[PDB]
Amino acid sequence: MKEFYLTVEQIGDSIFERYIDSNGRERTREVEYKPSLFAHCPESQATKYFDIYGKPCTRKLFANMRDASQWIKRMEDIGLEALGMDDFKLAYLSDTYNYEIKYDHTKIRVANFDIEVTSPDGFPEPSQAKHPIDAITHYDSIDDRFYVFDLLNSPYGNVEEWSIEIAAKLQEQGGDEVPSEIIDKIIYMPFDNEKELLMEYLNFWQQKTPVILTGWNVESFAIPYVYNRIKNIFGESTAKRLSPHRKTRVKVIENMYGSREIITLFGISVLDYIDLYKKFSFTNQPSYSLDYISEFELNVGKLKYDGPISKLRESNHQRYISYNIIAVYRVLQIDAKRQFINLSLDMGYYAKIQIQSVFSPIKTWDAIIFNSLKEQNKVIPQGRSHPVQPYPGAFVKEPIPNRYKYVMSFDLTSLYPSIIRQVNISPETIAGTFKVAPLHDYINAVAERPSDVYSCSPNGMMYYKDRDGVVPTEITKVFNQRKEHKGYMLAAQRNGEIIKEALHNPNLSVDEPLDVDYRFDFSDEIKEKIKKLSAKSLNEMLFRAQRTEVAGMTAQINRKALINGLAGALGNVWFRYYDLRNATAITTFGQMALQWIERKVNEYLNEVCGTEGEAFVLYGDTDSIYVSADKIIDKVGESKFRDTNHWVDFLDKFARERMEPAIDRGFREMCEYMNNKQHLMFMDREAIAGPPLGSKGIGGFWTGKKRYALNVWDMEGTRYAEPKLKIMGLETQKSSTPKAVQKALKECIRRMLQEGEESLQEYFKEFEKEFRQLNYISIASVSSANNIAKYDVGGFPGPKCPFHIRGILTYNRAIKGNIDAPQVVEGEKVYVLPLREGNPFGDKCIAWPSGTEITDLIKDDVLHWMDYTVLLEKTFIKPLEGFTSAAKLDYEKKASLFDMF
DNA sequence: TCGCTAAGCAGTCCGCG
DNA sequence: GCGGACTGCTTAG
Ligand SMILES: Nc1ccn([C@H]2C[C@H](O)[C@@H](COP(=O)(O)OP(=O)(O)OP(=O)(O)O)O2)c(=O)n1
Ligand SMILES: [Ca+2]
Ligand SMILES: [Ca+2]
Ligand SMILES: [Ca+2]
Ligand SMILES: [Ca+2]
Ligand SMILES: [Ca+2]
Repeated sequence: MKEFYLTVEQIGDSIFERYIDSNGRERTREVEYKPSLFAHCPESQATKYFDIYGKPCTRKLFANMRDASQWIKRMEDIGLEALGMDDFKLAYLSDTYNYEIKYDHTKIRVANFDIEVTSPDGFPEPSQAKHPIDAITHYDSIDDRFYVFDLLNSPYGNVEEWSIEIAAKLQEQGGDEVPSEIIDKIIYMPFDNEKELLMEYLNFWQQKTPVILTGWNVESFAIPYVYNRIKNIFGESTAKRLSPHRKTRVKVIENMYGSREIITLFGISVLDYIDLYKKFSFTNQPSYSLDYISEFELNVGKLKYDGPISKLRESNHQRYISYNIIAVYRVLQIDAKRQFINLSLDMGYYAKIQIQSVFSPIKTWDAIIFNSLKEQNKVIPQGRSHPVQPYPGAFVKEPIPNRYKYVMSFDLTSLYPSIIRQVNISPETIAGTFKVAPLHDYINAVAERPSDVYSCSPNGMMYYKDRDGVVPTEITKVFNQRKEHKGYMLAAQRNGEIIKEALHNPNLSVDEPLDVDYRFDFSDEIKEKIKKLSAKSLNEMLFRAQRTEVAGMTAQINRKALINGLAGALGNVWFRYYDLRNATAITTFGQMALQWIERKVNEYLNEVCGTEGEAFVLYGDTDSIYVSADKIIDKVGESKFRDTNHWVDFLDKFARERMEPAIDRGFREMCEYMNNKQHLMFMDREAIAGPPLGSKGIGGFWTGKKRYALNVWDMEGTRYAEPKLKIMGLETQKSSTPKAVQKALKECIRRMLQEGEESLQEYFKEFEKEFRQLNYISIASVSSANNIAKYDVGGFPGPKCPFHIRGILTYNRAIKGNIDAPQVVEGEKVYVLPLREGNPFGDKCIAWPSGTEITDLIKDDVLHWMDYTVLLEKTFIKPLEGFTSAAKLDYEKKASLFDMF
């Protein structure tokens, strides 16, 4: 096989590399790598190395990496550019793996672990590690085994061995319901004392040294706790055995308002799953506890136990160990679904970076661009310091707040990467500048043509047309990979809809789900067989279709995230190719594009309708426009349509056959106007929306910018079995909105869009009447909690104290003198509830850690004093008032003359 | 929360005769 | 009460 790296590190003048050799074996080596860097040189000096601007360079080969680093410093001292890859491990990877890396995940040791620490006096601080580690579960991907290290004797209690038999049993049999499919994969090791547990764990670690190390909060908790605990008991040299090169470093992670410490383990790639999830999932969650995320992702119930976690080991050690094992498995289950590890490996190996660098788009693109340029013997420029300066972004049209009955949306494909490729935007393709007219003059095609030679953006920039820049070349490669995965995602989605349709008529028979590839549209044969299947087989197929869609989503959305990240990195001062001229060339071109095409669509539709100056485009944001289709529908007349699907087909055909060709013509003219290198403004129909035929539904509404709701029948070619609400920006979409309130507001919107005013009034009356019965957690607001200390003046709110922070201060007073009570953690999320006048907490609200029940110490009082009235007005009534006012609708029936009978 | 801009709403403080 | 200046937070893209 082709060899591939696992990890790479620089330690002084040595590169330490763990890799898979040509026989599939894991190896380690120390290489005394001599790096090269570059200086500009005279024309007369014949060279094969040129900087990105075509200026000649001489290569300087250093005796060692420290010499190269010293040279960089001296060049700064002199005031001359030191060119080349200054991150020597990336240069090493480039030299050692000079080909597209083909990797084999089955040879990469992926370790998933979780530790337990019993702590009487509150949260066990990983920098102190003052409490024994009493359980470790460590899953190894190569062995496919869960290794359980169980401490039976502790100063906090001696316990009996954990029983796998009881663990397997149902909760209803007194068991722990450890999933049967992992029961045979558990390797249980009880220990008489902590020292032998930890020593054996290190020997195990040495035999089975993780390459990728993950779990939940492993970087912020488990890793530093294990390191520091071993350090405290045995000394530093023993703790450093967690590194295959015996090198570790305390790394201080700084933010706006403080800092924290993590432990860097040289020769290991830590990908904490909580951070992979935050980066790659595109969710914003009210809580990031593993129980909360597992419930959300997997629909598995919360792990239930009695008493506080600090007494679980002594009261129920059996459950304590079982829950440690389940915790590790939950993460593997999330990954089986989301496939973020697979994604990280794909991106890391593509860029030729340390796998953990996937968290940094700057580092990822730096390595991609470096490798690409190196292929042509070109030399990368030195990074420079730049002051942070704001720059303009996208255009967002101000909508007229209203109901909108029939709506068709159109969307530019991968806008910013397409702009980059179209205009040819790159550090080395800058050709010069032209005199800019106001943007509106370009939008209306009245400004002078920028250039007859170069490719232009309306910010005043001109670019070469003879050859692609490195940024367009490399962005195109990832754009093209994404396209394939988006295709699989959309096919799986369409396939899902076929199964949902068939589920209306399940057959009374015993059968199996079909063995099919959900990444490809079902053939007619598969479709025939589906129509004959039972509900059991159909639901199983639906689950699989949906899992395939998720896999496609992960692969495609994060590839999109990376290429959009390149556009954004051009405006980050730490990027090697930072240039506000280029960053702004992209965004300003985007503003023109959207407003240019708005004008073109209005002009086209006014022509077909035989009108003048009517606004068909009701809204736009960045890369999309929303077109009112009422007049198109009315031109044939609603009576002419057999059903909803009939007018959806008609609008689908109108968009594809009439509007898209008109949009294309409009954008080709714009390309010529800007003299761009290649026309790549591809704007396709996105959504078709409206009320069910013959209903009183309003179809859609806008309240303002980035705030709207549509009843959608077709999205990007997916024809839904049932209409889907597309709600953007409204309170139903915000993690801050109470769970039950999101749900109620969503149903109010559904009724508005699908059924009309009377249906809405019916539901509102019932909700208002019954909501006081809702569970307190379901009606609590959520907020991130920053700067708690800043606003804390002797336990009371300081000037300008935010509402959620006030609530935390209230909580803190109420739990004062309890080392046991859960503490609110700076920077994390809290639930927030309002309190009625004259309550014993002495303030108008209380807040406690999100994803948890409030402590029993005060729960009864909180429930008794909760202000339901304030809760309802603020979270439900006020947003609903916004929705209905915009839609020109009433949520309460107004009095009429009919009331007199 | 270690790892692009536009823009919405909640809440504080205080003016507005 | 509402709105503007301001902080804080969370969206859409
Ligand atoms: N983090 C982000 C997100 C978006 N955008 C900009 C660039 C995008 O091109 C544009 C629209 O983003 P979308 O994700 O809505 O869709 P794209 O057009 O990028 O991709 P698709 O091909 O899915 O339409 O907004 C950005 O600069 N940075
Ligand atoms: Ca735990
Ligand atoms: Ca788009
Ligand atoms: Ca599209
Ligand atoms: Ca059937
Ligand atoms: Ca869009």
